[PDB]
This record gives sequence, structure tokens and C-alpha cells, in this order.
Amino acid sequence: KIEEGKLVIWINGDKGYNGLAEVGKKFEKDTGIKVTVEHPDKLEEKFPQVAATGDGPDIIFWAHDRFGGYAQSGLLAEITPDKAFQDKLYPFTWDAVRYNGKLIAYPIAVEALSLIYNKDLLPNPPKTWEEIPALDKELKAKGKSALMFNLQEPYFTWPLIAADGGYAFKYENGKYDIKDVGVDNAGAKAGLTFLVDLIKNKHMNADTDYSIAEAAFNKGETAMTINGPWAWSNIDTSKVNYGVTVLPTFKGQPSKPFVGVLSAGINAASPNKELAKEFLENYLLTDEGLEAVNKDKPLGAVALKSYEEELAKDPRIAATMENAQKGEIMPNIPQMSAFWYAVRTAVINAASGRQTVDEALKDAQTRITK
Repeated sequence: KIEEGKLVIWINGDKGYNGLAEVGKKFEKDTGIKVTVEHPDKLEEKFPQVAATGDGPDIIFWAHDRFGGYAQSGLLAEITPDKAFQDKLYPFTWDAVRYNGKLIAYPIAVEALSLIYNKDLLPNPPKTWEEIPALDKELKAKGKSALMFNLQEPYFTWPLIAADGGYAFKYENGKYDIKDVGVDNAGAKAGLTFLVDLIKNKHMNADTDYSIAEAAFNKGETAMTINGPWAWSNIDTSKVNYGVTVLPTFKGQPSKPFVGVLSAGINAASPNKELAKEFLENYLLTDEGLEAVNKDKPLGAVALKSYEEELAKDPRIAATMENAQKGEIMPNIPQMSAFWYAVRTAVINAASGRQTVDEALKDAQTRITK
């Protein structure tokens, strides 16, 4: 529980502990505040309970969309924006960490999809989505694929579906309209059609997994694949003439990858809300603070412009940073969880031939607004 002179943070154990703890130690060193980092397996169940008990964790780590649900669950207090930091960071990142016009988190790091290709097979990737299928046919002759997906999550499909003018929710006047989706939109039909053509014409395998395809990429069996800046895939800092670039764009359209932003929320019920608030912004994402914490991660791919500039010198990052500024911010709205389910079902039924595109997308928007 929360103690006087203490703060408790829960962050994905997979790689959560090392950086956060060392940063907590720095803040613990300065103020004497005892920091405690734990691994969040229980959080989903604890979330409602700790709030009801007026005392659980102080700070909650960001998921994908779920953090927005956490805001709706009142797991975070209203936060005050730092104008100086805004300049030091990026503008587009702030939308992801704001909800109902209020600041619910700080942007620490930026994740976006990018095209990862073998320079030896393809020295020049496609500039647009139209070029891919023609490009794929040529390298299909060599037993390569141009584009990778496994249709195990809607995350994979979105790049194709939204590319033609699709979108989760409409934003206007600083507010999202729950009644205005771009998932039942004509553009969404075109994007999903692209997916079907890729599978039907055997440009990509419907059953092949991301781990299998990434392994095939690692061996040069597949020319190109899609992943974020982490390049964890199934390999470590590769050296064999692999490269990273931005995703294709079609006829001047919003054809670019979605953007996720690392976020943190501060328990409103916490007696130590001020301790959490001050250190969060001043350590987790600053010139001094971010530098220390990134030491545990490979690249960082960070929301901090200054530190980003230096690490952005890697081909792996530079494309992700560019397409982050040109990509589309992933909504933090709780209904995004329904958007996840809504797309996944719609795509599978379409690809399996069980349901038509317009009908599946009609079901997709129905689920979101229901």
C-alpha cells in the first residue's frame, strides 16, 4: 500500500523493472523517498479494488489503448501540462496522453510501424501501396514476400484498412465523437480489399505467423516485413545489410502507420500525488532522466526531441520518428477495446469468406457504438 515517504509503481515485468527502478533510485537519492517497482500480473483485477479501498498503487504503466480505459476508471488524476516540456517533446504525442480535454499522462516514448527490408534483396522499397503487389509478384518468383502479416491481431490489418481513409474515431474541436467512426467507411472497404488480394494472389500467407515470417526475413527468405522500432522480432541488432524505412503512401492519403505513446497515470486517491507528479515529469522524460533510463533499452525511440535526435541517427529509428510525425495517433478511448474486437472479427469473416466486407464492417461499427 501507499506509505508516507514512499511511492509504488507497477510496470510490465517483461522489460519494465530495470530502467524504472534506477530512475526511482535517483529520485529516492534526492528526496529520500522509498521507491517500489512491482510486476503487473494482478493489475487488471486490482484496478477496481485498490480504488475502492482508497489505497493501492501510485502509478500505472501504459498498455496499448487500455490506459484510456484506466482514465475512465479514474485510475489517474488530472495532470498539469508543462509548456517548456511541450516544446522539448512532440505535439502529436500529447493527444494520446490527453482525455476529455484534460492531461492524463506524459509522453515518454513513441512507437510506430515501419518497413523493414533486406538491402541485398531489395535496394529500393516501394513508395506506395499500389507498387507493392506488382513488386511482390516479381520477388514472389524468388520465393519472397513483400508484405508481412498473420491476421492474429487487428493491429496487423489496420495499416491496410485505414490507409485509404479509415479511422477509429473522428476528432473535432478537441473532442472525439463516439457516434462518428471511420470503420464503416468506404475507405475501410478498400483497405480490407487490399488484404484479400494479397492473400488470394498468394502475395502473403494467411496462416503464416509473425515469428515465422520474421524468421524467414532473418534468413533472407522474405524480402520485407512490418514492425515497430524495437526490431525485437526474432533477432538482435542485426548487421547483415538490413534497413528500415517509412510505410508506403497512396495518392496523397492518410496511408501511414498508427502511433502509440508511452503513458503514465497517477492515482487520484494517493496521499502522495504531489510526490508522484513532480518526479514523473522531471525524471522519466528529461535530458538527464531519460538518458539514464534508456540505458536499459536498445534504442529508446523516445518522445524527447533532444535525446531522440541523437539516437535517431540510426536508420532503424529515423523512419519511425518521421512516420510518427506523419502517421496517425492511436486513440486512447476506452471504446478502442471494442474497436479491437470489432475489426478482428470483421477481417477474419471477410478473409475466410464467411461474411462480406460491408456487412462485417456494419457489425464492426455496431459493436463499437454498442
